[PDB]
Amino acid sequence: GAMDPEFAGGTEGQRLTKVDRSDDIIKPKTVGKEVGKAIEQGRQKFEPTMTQAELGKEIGETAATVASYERGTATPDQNILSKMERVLNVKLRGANIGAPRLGPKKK
Repeated sequence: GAMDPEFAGGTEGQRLTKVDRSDDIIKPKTVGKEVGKAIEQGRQKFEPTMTQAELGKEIGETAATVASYERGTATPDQNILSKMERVLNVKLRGANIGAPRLGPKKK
């Protein structure tokens, strides 16, 4: 017997990469003592000094919220702390508390 198949050609491309989204760390724990202290001290490191009302305004919270946060307990909504410290490039986690630590750049 015999067989004579055909020939073909093609050129496909266009590849796209995607990043995963895993951020569901449900941990019922207060903001933290050092965290609260660093919150005030880190906000005062602004120009000239970021007050409670101002920080609250920008983060979408009230003045009492910020005042309660510096206390070291105000029910930490991950989304809140995220903006609080990122606006001034500091992190309240690790050993370099109150300093930029994997905040603006996680390198």
